[PDB]
Amino acid sequence: GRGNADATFTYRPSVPAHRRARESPLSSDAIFKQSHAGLFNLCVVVLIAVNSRLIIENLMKYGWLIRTDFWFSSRSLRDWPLFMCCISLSIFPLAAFTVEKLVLQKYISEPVVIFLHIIITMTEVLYPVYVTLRCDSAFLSGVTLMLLTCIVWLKLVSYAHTSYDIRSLANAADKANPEVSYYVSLKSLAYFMVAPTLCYQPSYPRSACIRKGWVARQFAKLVIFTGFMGFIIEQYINPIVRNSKHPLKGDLLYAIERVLKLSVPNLYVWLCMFYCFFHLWLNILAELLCFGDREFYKDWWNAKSVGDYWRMWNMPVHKWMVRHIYFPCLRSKIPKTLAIIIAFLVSAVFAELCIAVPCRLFKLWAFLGIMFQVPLVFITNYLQERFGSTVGNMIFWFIFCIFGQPMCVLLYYHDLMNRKG
Amino acid sequence: RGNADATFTYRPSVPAHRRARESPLSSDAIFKQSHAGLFNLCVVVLIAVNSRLIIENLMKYGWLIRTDFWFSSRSLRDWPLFMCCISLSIFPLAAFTVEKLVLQKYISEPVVIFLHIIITMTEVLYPVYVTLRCDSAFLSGVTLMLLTCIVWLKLVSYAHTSYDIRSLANAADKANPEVSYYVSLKSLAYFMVAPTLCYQPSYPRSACIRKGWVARQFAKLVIFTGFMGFIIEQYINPIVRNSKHPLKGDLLYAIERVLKLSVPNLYVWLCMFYCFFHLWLNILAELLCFGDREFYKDWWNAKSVGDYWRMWNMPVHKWMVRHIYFPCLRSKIPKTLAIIIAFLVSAVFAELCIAVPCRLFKLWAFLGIMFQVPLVFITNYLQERFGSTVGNMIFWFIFCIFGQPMCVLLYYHDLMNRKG
Ligand SMILES: CCCCCCCC/C=C\CCCCCCCC(=O)SCCNC(=O)CCNC(=O)[C@H](O)C(C)(C)COP(=O)(O)OP(=O)(O)OC[C@H]1O[C@@H](n2cnc3c(N)ncnc32)[C@H](O)[C@@H]1OP(=O)(O)O
Ligand SMILES: CCCCCCCC/C=C\CCCCCCCC(=O)OCC(COC(=O)CCCCCCC/C=C\CCCCCCCC)OC(=O)CCCCCCC/C=C\CCCCCCCC
Ligand SMILES: CC(C)(COP(=O)(O)OP(=O)(O)OC[C@H]1O[C@@H](n2cnc3c(N)ncnc32)[C@H](O)[C@@H]1OP(=O)(O)O)[C@@H](O)C(=O)NCCC(=O)NCCS
Ligand SMILES: CCCCCCCC/C=C\CCCCCCCC(=O)OC[C@H](CO)OC(=O)CCCCCCC/C=C\CCCCCCCC
Ligand SMILES: CCCCCCCC/C=C\CCCCCCCC(=O)OC[C@H](CO)OC(=O)CCCCCCC/C=C\CCCCCCCC
Ligand SMILES: CCCCCCCC/C=C\CCCCCCCC(=O)OC[C@H](CO)OC(=O)CCCCCCC/C=C\CCCCCCCC
Ligand SMILES: CCCCCCCC/C=C\CCCCCCCC(=O)OC[C@H](CO)OC(=O)CCCCCCC/C=C\CCCCCCCC
Ligand SMILES: CCCCCCCCCCCCCCCC(=O)OC[C@H](COP(=O)(O)O)OC(=O)CCCCCCCCCCCCCCC
Ligand SMILES: CCCCCCCCCCCCCCCC(=O)OC[C@H](COP(=O)(O)O)OC(=O)CCCCCCCCCCCCCCC
Ligand SMILES: CCCCCCCC/C=C\CCCCCCCC(=O)O
Ligand SMILES: CCCCCCCC/C=C\CCCCCCCC(=O)O
Ligand SMILES: CCCCCCCC/C=C\CCCCCCCC(=O)O
Ligand SMILES: CCCCCCCC/C=C\CCCCCCCC(=O)O
Ligand SMILES: CCCCCCCC/C=C\CCCCCCCC(=O)O
Ligand SMILES: CCCCCCCC/C=C\CCCCCCCC(=O)O
Ligand SMILES: CCCCCCCC/C=C\CCCCCCCC(=O)O
Ligand SMILES: CCCCCCCC/C=C\CCCCCCCC(=O)O
Ligand SMILES: CCCCCCCC/C=C\CCCCCCCC(=O)O
Repeated sequence: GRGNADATFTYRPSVPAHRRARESPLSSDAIFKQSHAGLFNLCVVVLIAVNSRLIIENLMKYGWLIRTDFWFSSRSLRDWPLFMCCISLSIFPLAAFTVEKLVLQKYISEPVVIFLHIIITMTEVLYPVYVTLRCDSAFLSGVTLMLLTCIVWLKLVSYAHTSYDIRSLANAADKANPEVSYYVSLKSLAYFMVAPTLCYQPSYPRSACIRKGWVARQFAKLVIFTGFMGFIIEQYINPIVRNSKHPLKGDLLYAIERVLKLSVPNLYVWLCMFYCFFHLWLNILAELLCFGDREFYKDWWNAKSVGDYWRMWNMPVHKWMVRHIYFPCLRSKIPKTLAIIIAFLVSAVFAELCIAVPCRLFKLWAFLGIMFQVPLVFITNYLQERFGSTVGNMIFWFIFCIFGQPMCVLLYYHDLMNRKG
Repeated sequence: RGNADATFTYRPSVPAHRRARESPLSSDAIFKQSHAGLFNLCVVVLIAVNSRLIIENLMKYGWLIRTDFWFSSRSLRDWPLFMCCISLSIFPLAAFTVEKLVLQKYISEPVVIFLHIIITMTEVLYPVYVTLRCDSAFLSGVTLMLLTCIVWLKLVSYAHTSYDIRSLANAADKANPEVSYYVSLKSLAYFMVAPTLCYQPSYPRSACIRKGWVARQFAKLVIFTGFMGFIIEQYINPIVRNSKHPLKGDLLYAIERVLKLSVPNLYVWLCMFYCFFHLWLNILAELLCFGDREFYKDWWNAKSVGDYWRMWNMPVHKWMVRHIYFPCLRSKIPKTLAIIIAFLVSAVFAELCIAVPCRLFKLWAFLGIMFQVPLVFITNYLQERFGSTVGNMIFWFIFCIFGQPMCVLLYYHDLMNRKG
């Protein structure tokens, strides 16, 4: 035919076929200086075949498990006592604003301000916890209420500390510009409480305008990916978790097989959760509010260790811990390792709150898992220095996406089922 | 930052937002740097999936390895076949006798083609009758039929190359070399055991024989052959035993069985290539001091099916180019019919190798080799349309996930259907 090789002018069989002594491939170091694209294309083809076999085997065993009443039903008893609390979480920054105005005119002293701030933040933590504990609602409503409570707590602590620092620099060094209009101050606080950031500033860099078609397109992608995530949770995660036993009570091999079976759709749900929250929703929120800065994350998938992942997975939380926990501890002559223990302790307490308060279980799995990250940072740093970056990134994937999250899902689900009966 | 080290402390009055930036996935300037974490994620998911398959098979079945699966009461199969493998040696000596009988001007030139036809058909038909008469295992008859194909390719190559040298020497009318009978017999004897299919009076030679190198390659050959036996016994056998015919049951069940079987089948095929085409041929070339050792190329980077067929097996490719392609081109046969002739020879010999030990007459392997001609024409077009990556992926999907497990299931269930 056409031919993608040497020309077709005939040489006779009396002409020899062997004239030079060569050497076979994979028997010399010259094979390493060549691109082997097919060896990764083979892995991609094997992955597609494996996932296709899993889909066909799950469909043959179970069938269509999708129901119209699984996610959103007519049980609206969960809605009204907690969503009202969601609106009732907006009275705590205004109270804080009143305290700040009380120190702006010379009416009260500084320790009274710190004591009042502790009262407002503590009441803000304790009241939704009591509301969620007294009622009986779904998991999702409680998770949403706890996440909003944690975000409002971080904003209040950041606003109070940054306002004290601005007041302390404006009173000590040089006194200028006294008594700025209450409406501009209320507008800045109200703008900060809805913006996609956790650090308070009086003003922020802005963008051009609102692109309505862009916001509509990102919203359409967000609803499609959320529906895809719900389908993967209902059709694939639910059979595996119903058909298991407790991992700490039973055979070891059976528990390892259940964790390895749960590892793949959990990883898919994790990537979809990151793309839905940290990319789509924050950009839609920034576009509506004309928020200029949009560095909400970095390339965390190229992490060379556990500490690399914790440095680049979440930009607002990392900037909040650097500004409000790490640097005040460093200024007070405390060592570095104590600062990493205090920061991970704050993270472990709030993660334990968000997971355990809807579940109504005092099992400290999530607390121990966040608190175990402190020796893991040093161990993966030593391993990455000794062995390289590829082996460090593989150790990070094995620890995070293969072992930890399915084990947490199985422990919390089975503890909840043992609580109910 | 990088490892563990602090930074001086700033203050919260300093703003943390001073520039208006965009997200990493909001721009097309994201592929400039290396995203090595995705490749590592694919490797980690593959290792986890393989470990789950090993643990699930071990929990379901247990240890299935037996001490008498391969070598147990083999004297009924070893005595007639291995003797027939020694009996194949008289077929070069006949052809050599015919060459000497035309070299001394005792018989004419049309008689030698007829005599070569009698020698080649007798050499093919005698092991077929010996394999079909006395009952034996599959692995003892596969070896005999593969030596029946290799000795037929060497005899056809020797006859054609000898005729071409004689036809060249006839038109010159001068003969200064005078090769003795011992030297010609030594050349033919060296050709029959060398790792090549193309006849030459002499070849480039190697320096010497390295004993430690031969011992190391032989040790690797024993370890990898044992690994192949363990994969076939422990994993391929329970999948193949608990299944049905692919055109008898439900379609979803058949697709699930082929996709289940396709993962250890790939390991057996790559291990088979590494054991034969790399280890054994180099050991044979080292013991025989054979210089040329390019027995293959990098076929795993092929962008189409025709690319794979061009670089999977160097002796068979040189034999098809020298003995089937260029004589067809010299005789004004069209270029699209020589491909059909070459694939026809390969399909007949492949169908013979799978069907004579199995004792079945079903053309699964024959039609599979003969379907590669429209596959070559389609994949060249898809390669030109969509690129080398898509072409290589189509090659991997067609060969490793669909063709070979379906062929294994069809031949097994047809064999079990015959035996009852
Ligand atoms: C719609 C799809 C649906 C799904 C799919 C359904 C069907 C699936 C079916 C099945 C899947 C599985 C398939 C098998 C898997 C296992 C394989 C094994 O390893 S098992 C061992 C058994 N195999 C054998 O017994 C064969 C042995 N035969 C050969 O290896 C030969 O080499 C053969 C017949 C393949 C001939 O091919 P050449 O490439 O070696 O040689 P030439 O035909 O002479 O030339 C081809 C090309 O060579 C170049 N060429 C031409 N002249 C050249 C020259 N002088 N020098 C170099 N190259 C030259 C040109 O590119 C030419 O192109 P131009 O085909 O005409 O388009
Ligand atoms: C809601 C409204 C909020 C607005 C608030 C106002 C301003 C915002 C303010 C400030 C900026 C915010 C940033 C600050 C903090 C936030 C980040 C945060 O806190 O969490 C984020 C995320 C994280 O979840 C994870 O699990 C990942 C954790 C990482 C892995 C950890 C585990 C592994 C560890 C160890 C391994 C174990 C090894 C041990 C030993 C081994 C042996 C050695 O959770 C979600 O929220 C995702 C939810 C899922 C997606 C739902 C849909 C998403 C779309 C929309 C929702 C709204 C749509 C409205 C549409 C209306 C019309 C329809
Ligand atoms: C706590 C968190 C900030 C991680 O950071 P951390 O290591 O604990 O503490 P810091 O942010 O103060 O320091 C991070 C690193 O940056 C380094 N660093 C120091 N100064 C820095 C600076 N100016 N900028 C950036 N990094 C800096 C630190 O040395 C540290 O490396 P180290 O850990 O070896 O000390 C945060 O990303 C986190 O872990 N959150 C968890 C939230 C969570 O678990 N929620 C539930 C999930 S389901
Ligand atoms: C990333 C790699 C995988 C991507 C490839 C996905 C395609 C592979 C193929 C095939 C499925 C083949 C079966 C076709 C469906 C009809 C079978 C039938 O006639 O039976 C009747 C029965 C009666 O009920 O069913 C139905 O009507 C059909 C309902 C089921 C459709 C589900 C399709 C969703 C597929 C993929 C989702 C993507 C996420 C992957 C998650 C993987 C987790 C393990
Ligand atoms: C650390 C990185 C590797 C990541 C792979 C995931 C490993 C998960 C599994 C298992 C460890 C199992 C060994 C613990 C033994 C104690 C359990 C017990 O008490 O009972 C023993 C039981 C008798 O009842 O069984 C046995 O005696 C031996 C069990 C053998 C199973 C080993 C298979 C899984 C481990 C590794 C596979 C790695 C190869 C993958 C290569 C793929 C390349 C693409
Ligand atoms: C005894 C007198 C008779 C006359 C002389 C006999 C010698 C004739 C032959 C041969 C030397 C071979 C030279 C030709 C090179 C081209 C080979 C070829 O073109 O054939 C390719 C083949 C079929 O197409 O491709 C395959 O896939 C084969 C897959 C087999 C993999 C099985 C793993 C074990 C590998 C090798 C056997 C172990 C060595 C023996 C050691 C044990 C000693 C008792
Ligand atoms: C002169 C000597 C010749 C040497 C020839 C052979 C050398 C290499 C050989 C063989 C295979 C051995 C590898 C396994 C190690 C022995 C296991 C053992 O100690 O004895 C079994 C014991 C009772 O005796 O207990 C058990 O059964 C539990 C252990 C089973 C472990 C299986 C590990 C499989 C590893 C990789 C397979 C990768 C393929 C995955 C494909 C999945 C597709 C479905
Ligand atoms: C009991 C928990 C309290 C939670 C927080 C309460 C509200 C905080 C509001 C702060 C407002 C400014 C106050 C005065 C600032 C000052 O004098 O000056 C600023 C100082 C540090 O002074 P320097 O900057 O001079 O070193 O800030 C701090 O000491 C803390 C800053 C805010 C971060 C609080 C984080 C809370 C969680 C702590 C770890 C976990 C709990 C540990 C105990 C069990
Ligand atoms: C149109 C249909 C053609 C046949 C199709 C089926 C072919 C099956 C495979 C066998 C033939 C392979 C090629 C052999 C010929 C060649 O290389 O070459 C055939 C040659 C080529 O001559 P040129 O080089 O001058 O073109 O034709 C000749 O007349 C020269 C004399 C050759 C004498 C020795 C031939 C080989 C002897 C042993 C095998 C005999 C035939 C067995 C047939 C079953
Ligand atoms: C079904 C009870 C809750 C199960 C645990 C859920 C834990 C939170 C994780 C993901 C839930 C949010 C993403 C999926 C929502 C899909 C909604 C929908 O498809 O309509
Ligand atoms: C409403 C009736 C059914 C209730 C049980 C629903 C299933 C609960 C089981 C598992 C939920 C898993 C939630 C998502 C896990 C991934 C989270 C992550 O990766 O961070
Ligand atoms: C023999 C050892 C048994 C170990 C039992 C406990 C295993 C670890 C359980 C949970 C680890 C933490 C889970 C992931 C981090 C916390 C939860 C989260 O934020 O998603
Ligand atoms: C009202 C209860 C109905 C039944 C339970 C439905 C809720 C599912 C609850 C817990 C499952 C998941 C908890 C563990 C989450 C860990 C997140 C992660 O994987 O990182
Ligand atoms: C069709 C395949 C071609 C032939 C390949 C098989 C060769 C068989 C020879 C030896 C296999 C021995 C199997 C050893 C199993 C593992 C033993 C062990 O683990 O102790
Ligand atoms: C029936 C006797 C006992 C069972 C013996 C084994 C049965 C399995 C049958 C066929 C599987 C052959 C596996 C290897 C074939 C080559 C794979 C390949 O070409 O890629
Ligand atoms: C010692 C050799 C072992 C070989 C094991 C092979 C397993 C598969 C069995 C039969 C497939 C035969 C394929 C024949 C290919 C072409 C033969 C040829 O033309 O030389
Ligand atoms: C899409 C369904 C198509 C069904 C087709 C059924 C026909 C099966 C024919 C060929 C299958 C594979 C045979 C080729 C592999 C050859 C192996 C070898 O040469 O040794
Ligand atoms: C008494 C002996 C009974 C039979 C022994 C075991 C036979 C296994 C043989 C045949 C099944 C097919 C083998 C592989 C052929 C297809 C090769 C391929 O597709 O590449």
